[PDB]
Amino acid sequence: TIGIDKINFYVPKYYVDMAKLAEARQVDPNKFLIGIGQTEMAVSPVNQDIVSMGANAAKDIITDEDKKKIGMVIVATESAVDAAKAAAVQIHNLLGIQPFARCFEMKEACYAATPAIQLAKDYLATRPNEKVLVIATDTARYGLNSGGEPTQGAGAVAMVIAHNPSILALNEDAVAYTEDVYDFWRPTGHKYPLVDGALSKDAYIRSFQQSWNEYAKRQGKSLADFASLCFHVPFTKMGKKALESIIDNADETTQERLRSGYEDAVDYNRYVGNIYTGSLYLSLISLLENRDLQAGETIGLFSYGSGSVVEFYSATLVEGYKDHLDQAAHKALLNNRTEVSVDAYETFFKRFDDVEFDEEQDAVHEDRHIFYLSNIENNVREYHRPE
Amino acid sequence: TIGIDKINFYVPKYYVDMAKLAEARQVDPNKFLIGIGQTEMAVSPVNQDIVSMGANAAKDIITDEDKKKIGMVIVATESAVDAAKAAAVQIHNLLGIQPFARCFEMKEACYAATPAIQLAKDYLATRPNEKVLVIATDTARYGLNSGGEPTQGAGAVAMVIAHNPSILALNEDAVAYTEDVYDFWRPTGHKYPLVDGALSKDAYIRSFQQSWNEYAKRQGKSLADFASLCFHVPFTKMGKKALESIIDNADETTQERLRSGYEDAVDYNRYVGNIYTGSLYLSLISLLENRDLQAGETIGLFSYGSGSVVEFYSATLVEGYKDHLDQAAHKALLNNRTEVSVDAYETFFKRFDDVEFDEEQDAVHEDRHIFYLSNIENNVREYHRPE
Ligand SMILES: CC(=O)CC(=O)SCCNC(=O)CCNC(=O)[C@H](O)C(C)(C)COP(=O)(O)OP(=O)(O)OC[C@H]1O[C@@H](n2cnc3c(N)ncnc32)[C@@H](O)[C@@H]1OP(=O)(O)O
Ligand SMILES: CC(=O)CC(=O)SCCNC(=O)CCNC(=O)[C@H](O)C(C)(C)COP(=O)(O)OP(=O)(O)OC[C@H]1O[C@@H](n2cnc3c(N)ncnc32)[C@@H](O)[C@@H]1OP(=O)(O)O
Repeated sequence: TIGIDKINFYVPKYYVDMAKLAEARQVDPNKFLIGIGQTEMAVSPVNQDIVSMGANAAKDIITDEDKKKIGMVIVATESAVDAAKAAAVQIHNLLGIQPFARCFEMKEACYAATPAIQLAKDYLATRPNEKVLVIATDTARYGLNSGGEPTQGAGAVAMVIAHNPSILALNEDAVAYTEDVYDFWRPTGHKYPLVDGALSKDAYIRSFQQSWNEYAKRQGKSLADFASLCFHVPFTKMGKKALESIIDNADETTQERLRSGYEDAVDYNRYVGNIYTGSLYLSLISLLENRDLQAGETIGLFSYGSGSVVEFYSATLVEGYKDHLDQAAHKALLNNRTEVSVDAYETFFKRFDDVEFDEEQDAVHEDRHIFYLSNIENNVREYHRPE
Repeated sequence: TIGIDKINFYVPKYYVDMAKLAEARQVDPNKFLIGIGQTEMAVSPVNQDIVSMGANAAKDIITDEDKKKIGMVIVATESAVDAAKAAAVQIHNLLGIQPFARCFEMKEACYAATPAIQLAKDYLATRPNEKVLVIATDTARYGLNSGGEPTQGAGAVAMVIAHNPSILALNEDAVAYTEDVYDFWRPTGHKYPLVDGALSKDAYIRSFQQSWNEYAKRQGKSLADFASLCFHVPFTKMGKKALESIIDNADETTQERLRSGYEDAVDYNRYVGNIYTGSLYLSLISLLENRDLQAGETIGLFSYGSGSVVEFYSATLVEGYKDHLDQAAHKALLNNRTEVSVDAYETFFKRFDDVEFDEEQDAVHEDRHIFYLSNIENNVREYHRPE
């Protein structure tokens, strides 16, 4: 088997309170907390871009041996800082991975970390001693006072894909569905997505149902065959609308289990917000750490990207996987953040658009142990390495 | 076996004469004709964007059956029109390929068409009835009077990867080499590449040597094993400088053959200019079509992207490949263009930058048999389809 061997995330060290953002925006707090299903929104300091967050997610799981064995670094992003130079190259450099490796970005809105991991697995079929690093890294920034704003977030997920993986085998059953639609897109020149709010909800649910139905059909499986489903999470309620749309005809045991998995799966996302390519895979971590699935059980995964493309595949838990997740570490990482007011979040938002550094506001002296964007000079990003 | 089953390229219907550009820039024509090695530069009308060019390279080579069999559509480009929505979705739609297909872009300067086809190969290992469509599509635009100007070009190359390929079997010997360098890049916000002209000649050549050296070591091979070599062509001279840096330690015979190969390999490129992701594969078409390689012989391929990643793999010519190329159509395509003056080319240049339509300047009436960009409305690009 080949699958997810190691996996970790990172989010920036600040968040804003969703109840507070709501007061600021003239809406009932419960519209965000219950209606949208989000409790705290990640806030980007200028000193984290996609590369640092990316390196940060990666640095704890890659050992000196991985550096030697990794044959591709693949970055999944719709928040690119270059039109030509792949983020994969800088991250590859920051992590000191061996030179004989393909580095590149993949792009298809929030979908791309899926083709990255699936194709890492196909890559490794005939290269058994090698490994692949796939990083999802993104900043969902819709604009201040926008329709999208409540669902904003930022972070990254790192997966090391390998033979005989310690966490999840990726099964050979992925099926993909593409349908050209204008739910969401960001033409060059645009800081913020164009978004058709209602259409995107429809597009998502259609994409899921087309993918699921076809998957069920090719594999002869049904919902009863899954311990849990895991969904791309633009906001926790979205995955729920989509699940409820296909589970009406499942029996009661299956509904109780899949609904409940779902709750476990969106536990982290609630405190972070949408992270585009990483959202699914963040929800995967949340699931694995908050639920107690047994080795041998099967997870159904739904990956969506605006525009649109969706995919459903399954993955099977490996024995002892619990030993390869860091629940306490991911809880420390969310709890240890610092709340900022709505005014402070807005300052941050405006600084981030223009990349206006301020070492005192980003409080960079705190970041001695992480990678961070320290400066731009002659149009080249400079990074601080972990001390 | 798995490799390139079908391949075709498209360039826009206008070129400018390189001797005439030289006079407008006040250098001796021969600095472009021999020094850089380029004779005609492609001129992009507004009506030809990366999606229409892409669809044009592909439309002549996919049958109704292909449409049912294609399981992924991958676009390699550093000239993307959207930060989120992949051009692959748009092309998938124009060409009416069946909906159960992964569509996504890959990005790494001029390199991305290589990982696109190599991962398509790996994708197909266990899927004997599927095909993959890979489209390289780019506009190399450095700016009026920039150092890069003479090496501008625009086009696309399209490749159907499949089992039992008609043309080339892709070997199991690729090795890539990543080195983080600032030779060429384009931060978001820049319409033109930031380039360090001299560094990039060095980084190119260094990348080729590293990759070539590692390949030889791993595969126990030398240049004498190769019927011909084929390189990423940013200008015909660059590939000749990279080649000459490694064949000095080779018997007169390997030297004569490889240098001659090179020359067939760059015939077409001479009349188009740089096409980033498509340059190596354009050059591949020109080699298969101008030279008389025998079934069974072996081509050694070098692929390069700024920033930088490079790669060396091999490919073997299939019995009957000649019955599967379109030499006359490709000669026709090049010969059927209309020369524009330098003023005209500059007008086309500024029009492209701003996407200013003009049906008469682009002579769209002429384009009844091809895809072209007819309009942008509510931020959505509209396409004319082949009548
Ligand atoms: C970007 C992507 O990643 C794209 C995708 O995945 S596609 C699917 C996801 N779409 C997106 O995230 C696109 C961007 N998002 C948006 O446009 C918006 O932020 C949004 C559509 C998610 C929110 O829209 P909105 O107009 O602020 O809220 P609205 O759609 O009115 O409803 C939100 C919820 O509030 C709830 N409700 C309203 N007031 C409430 C209150 N006071 N208490 C409790 N619930 C309340 C519900 O009415 C509603 O949920 P239901 O569907 O269960 O009725
Ligand atoms: C974008 C990418 O795809 C990046 C890469 O692949 S790395 C590959 C190279 N980089 C690029 O293609 C992009 C950048 N392009 C450029 O910077 C430039 O257009 C360029 C470096 C190609 C040429 O710039 P330039 O100032 O015209 O360079 P220049 O010094 O004139 O070199 C051109 C040649 O003119 C020749 N020479 C000068 N006058 C001549 C004349 N009258 N007759 C014949 N030869 C002449 C040669 O001297 C010189 O090359 P040699 O090394 O063969 O002598």
